[PDB]
Amino acid sequence: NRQKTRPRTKISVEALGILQSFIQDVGLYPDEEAIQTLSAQLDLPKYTIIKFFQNQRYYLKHHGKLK
Repeated sequence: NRQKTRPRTKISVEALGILQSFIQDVGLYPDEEAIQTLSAQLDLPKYTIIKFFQNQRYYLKHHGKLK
């Protein structure tokens, strides 16, 4: 008797905030140790990190405008 909310999916809010900052600080080129640490810290799988950075890597390439 209640359907007005759905569980969070595709990286949590806390994970996105830290992940986004990682790119602004470090960049779009993580390492094996970076994923192992981030995956354990953010509590997210390994593939989730590769897809995240990999996807964003095209965002800057394709789209030619920031902000």
